[PDB]
Amino acid sequence: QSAVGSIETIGFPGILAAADAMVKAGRITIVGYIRAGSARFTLNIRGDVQEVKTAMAAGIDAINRTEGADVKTWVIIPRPHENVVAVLPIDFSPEVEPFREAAE
Amino acid sequence: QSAVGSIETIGFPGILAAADAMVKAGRITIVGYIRAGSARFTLNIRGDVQEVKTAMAAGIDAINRTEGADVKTWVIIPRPHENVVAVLPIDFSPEVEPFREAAE
Amino acid sequence: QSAVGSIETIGFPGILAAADAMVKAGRITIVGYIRAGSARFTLNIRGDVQEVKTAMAAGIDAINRTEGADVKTWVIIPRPHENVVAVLPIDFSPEVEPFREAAE
Amino acid sequence: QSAVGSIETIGFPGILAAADAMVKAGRITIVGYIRAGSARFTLNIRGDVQEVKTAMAAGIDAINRTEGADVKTWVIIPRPHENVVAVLPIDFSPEVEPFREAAE
Amino acid sequence: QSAVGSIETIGFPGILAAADAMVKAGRITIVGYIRAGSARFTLNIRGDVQEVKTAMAAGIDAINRTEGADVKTWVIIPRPHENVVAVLPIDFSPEVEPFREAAE
Amino acid sequence: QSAVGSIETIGFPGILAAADAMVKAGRITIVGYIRAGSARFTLNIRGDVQEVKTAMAAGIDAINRTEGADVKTWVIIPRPHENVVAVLPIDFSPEVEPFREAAE
Ligand SMILES: [N+]
Ligand SMILES: [N+]
Ligand SMILES: [N+]
Ligand SMILES: [N+]
Ligand SMILES: [N+]
Ligand SMILES: [N+]
Repeated sequence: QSAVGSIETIGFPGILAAADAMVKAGRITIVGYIRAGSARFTLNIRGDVQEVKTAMAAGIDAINRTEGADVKTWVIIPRPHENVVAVLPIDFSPEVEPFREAAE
Repeated sequence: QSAVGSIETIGFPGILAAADAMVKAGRITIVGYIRAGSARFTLNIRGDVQEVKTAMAAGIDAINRTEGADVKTWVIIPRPHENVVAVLPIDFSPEVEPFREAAE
Repeated sequence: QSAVGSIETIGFPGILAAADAMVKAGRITIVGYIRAGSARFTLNIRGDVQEVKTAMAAGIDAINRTEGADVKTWVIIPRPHENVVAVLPIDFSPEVEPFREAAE
Repeated sequence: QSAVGSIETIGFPGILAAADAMVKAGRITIVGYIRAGSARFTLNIRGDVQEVKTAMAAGIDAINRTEGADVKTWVIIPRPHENVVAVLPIDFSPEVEPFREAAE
Repeated sequence: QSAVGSIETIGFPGILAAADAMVKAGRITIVGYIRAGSARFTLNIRGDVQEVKTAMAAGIDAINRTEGADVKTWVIIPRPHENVVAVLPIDFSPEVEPFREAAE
Repeated sequence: QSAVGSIETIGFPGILAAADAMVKAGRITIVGYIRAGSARFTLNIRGDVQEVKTAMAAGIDAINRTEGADVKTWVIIPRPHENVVAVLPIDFSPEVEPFREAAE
């Protein structure tokens, strides 16, 4: 199981900015997003632990540069258990398959 | 990939005002809107980077002029990655196709 | 494209009061309402710009008279672009067609 | 068109208490409820204007007596326009038909 | 119509604790739960008025003992009208039928 | 009926961190998660009471170590009643069946 990165911000523009910076800075795959409530949005990414780390730094940076956006919470999980991958929306799907193949 | 603009405000009237000003001021396509929670609404637009910039300025202006509405957060992403376009609701749809053709 | 009026209040009773006052005061058509989150509700109306203006004043007045209700935000857009009408829930539907014919 | 009464409170127990008091105190029909967001709940009722008035007073009273519940907002509309009845969830349905017949 | 008890707390763990205490302390049936918004959860129960009273006391107690949980609002309605039972999610379903038979 | 553990935090990254720590620290099964509103997320786990206790401690610890995340509320129920298991989303599903077999 490749690493998972998760970042949450207030407002959609901030999560859009994080999304674009993350996938450009590291060899990662964006696997989904969550409308968390209270105008907060979560972005979930997958890839090698070091690539997720690089992406996360660029994501935080993009959010800081985005007007009205703030990073509320983030985490990187190096080797997520299969039970976690199954229950939480962090698994790969066929939609993001071309981006998974390109990342690895 | 043409640029993406994203703007978020408190209240629907403000997002309606932004929508109408943006599409009239620049050669852009409104691709969707998000009900973000907490009475916040997101509008997403696509087009040439300079047209999105012109639209964004007019959108911010329309929101400022709208009673009880405030721009909470906004961003412009010049060349959004395909993985971002696929996962986030910023892609073109057939509904907005006549407006895409007119913009370009 | 006939004008669009949009009004948002805290609480459903206030939006009910606005709805009834607006359609009685001007020859307008109520096209929909939005559950905006945080107990806020949006009402969207269509009609001639002057009729929408008359309706909006009566709506604001009805909300002010309604216990526990306050107008949070409102706007009137005289000639909404087709792209806006398509993406945002402000278009006419067959349900409100008898009221459209009666208004014009 | 018979009158419409609308009451909103914080918390579900309060709306349950209002519901039961209203239908017992007046010859009214409960037509629906709304989960308004932020733990607020709306109850909508229909009937003769005087019966709705009697029910509303009993509803407010029940909410006041309910632990942790407060009436946030309420309204009575004597003769709701058909456009309002169609768009907003205040119309009769077959589910509440036996209670409509009993009320009148 | 047997009595209805309704309790609301902040957070799901608190409603889980209330659920388990209520059904163990009294001869009642849990009929459903509501995700009320703002991280608030409602639990609805049915049974004899005295059994609902006993359950409610145990539920409040369980919530008080639960870390980070507080009872926000609660009510007991002895003989809920049929119109209330039909419109609000407080009626018995086949899923909870074995627990209804065991309670009575 | 095996024990149930429930933990709630602000933000998705915190619930992801709790998920991975819990399943690795104890022989437990993650049965589901809840989008609770207000950017709060609930995680529900099942297993032997002592395993759930070990997992819960590791979960709390993971949340404390996660940037911007805080444990809002948690509970452990040793022997949940069948009525609770049926109504609330805490039961096993075929998706988590391989993890149930591995835990026991
Ligand atoms: N920012
Ligand atoms: N404004
Ligand atoms: N008011
Ligand atoms: N109360
Ligand atoms: N508590
Ligand atoms: N933390």
